[PDB]
Parts: sequence; structure tokens; C-alpha cells
Amino acid sequence: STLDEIMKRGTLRVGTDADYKPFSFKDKNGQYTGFDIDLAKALAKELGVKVEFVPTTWDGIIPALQTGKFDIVMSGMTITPERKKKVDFSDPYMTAGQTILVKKDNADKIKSFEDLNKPDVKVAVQLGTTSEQAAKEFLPKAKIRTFENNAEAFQEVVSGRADAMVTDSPVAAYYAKLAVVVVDEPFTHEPLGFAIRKGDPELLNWVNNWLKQMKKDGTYDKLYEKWFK
Ligand SMILES: NC(=[NH2+])NCCC[C@H](N)C(=O)O
Repeated sequence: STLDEIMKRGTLRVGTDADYKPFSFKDKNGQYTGFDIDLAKALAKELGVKVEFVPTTWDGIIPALQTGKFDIVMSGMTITPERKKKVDFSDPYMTAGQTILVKKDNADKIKSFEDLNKPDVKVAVQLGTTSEQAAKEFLPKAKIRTFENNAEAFQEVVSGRADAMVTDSPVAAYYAKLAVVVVDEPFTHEPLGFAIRKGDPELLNWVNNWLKQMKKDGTYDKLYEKWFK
């Protein structure tokens, strides 16, 4: 079990794609910070070990996990059926819907998702995310442009090279304040979880127990309100 491996080695290795505010990012001193980071820290404490963060590109984050580059994904990861087939998820630690971001100027042209499903519309998303999937399914006439990082996608919409970007609601809000604008999607919210390799119920139970505990004893709420005020 990875649990044994973790405790022997003395360190918890957390796979994270660390340009994803407010879940995981660098502060002004290039230090790891965010909701997922604080949670990672809490879990490490529970485990009696130190934390090490393993920066990983989002698109390959599941393969990195499956090939043992780290023990656990804590990186704003939505639980999906397709992903459940590859890894195991903890109980939900959060919920996020899909939000559309546009230039304040172009806020007039865009009531909803449907308004983006035209052939002249370019929409930016992070590669390998639920936002990519949502756009590809629900905006098939549009031009979807993908990016390794959200920051570039943000940059594409500001520069005018894209008409919009789709991202998780809490990320969209965080990018808004940086004087661009949000338009909201009523269609679907989904739970986020932490991912681990299959065949490790000791670690899964431990994580779930730990999480359960933090929701019981106030520690989680303190942390939620800290990042989502
Ligand atoms: N750190 C990141 N880049 N996270 C992107 C996650 C986006 C979306 N919640 C998903 O799980 O697909």
C-alpha cells in the first residue's frame, strides 16, 4: 500500500498543477499556496509526515499518478465517470460549476452557452479539463483552442484572440478580481475529489476518514471561507 510507502519514506508526495488559483499556485515568493495546498498540509500532519509538492502538467496528471510520480492528486480535480475508471476518488471535498469569462466590452453579445455555439466564436480552455469537455460537447460549431495552463487561456481572451474562456466557477471568479467579466452557466455542478491509484483502500479510507474529521471539527469550514469568502 502507498500508505505504508508514505509513512516509511517520511513524506507525502502531492501531485498538483500549480497555476490554478485559488486551488494551487505560487505566491509572490514562489511558494506553494491555495486551498488544495492547505488541505495537503492538513493531510500530511494527520499522516505524521512532511509534504512535498510535485508540479505536474494537468493533461498528464493522471498518467503521472498511475506511474507513481506522486501519491495523491490535490489539484481541483472534478470527479467524473471516465476518470473513475482510471483512478479512485476521495469523497467530495468541494463543488464547482462551469463559468464563461468574456471581455467587459463583449459582455453585450453573450447571454449563455448557446450564444457561444456559433462558427465565428473562438473559445479558450485548459487542455484536458472538464471545461474542454463541456465546450466540445455543448459548443460544437465553435472553434475550441486549448492551452497547457489557464494563464494563457486568460491571456487569449484578454488579447482578443478568443471571444471567451470557460473554466471552473471559483477560478473564473478569481480571474474577475483583474477587470474582465463573468457570465453564469446554469446546466451542471460537480464534486471535486482527491485522486489516488486503484488497489489502495488503506490510503483511500485514510483520506476519507481525515476529510470526514475536518468537516466535523470546524477545520474545513475555516479553510473554505478563507479561500472562497
Ligand atoms: N490545477 C488544474 N489545472 N486544475 C484543472 C481542473 C479543472 C476541472 N476541475 C477538472 O478537474 O478537469
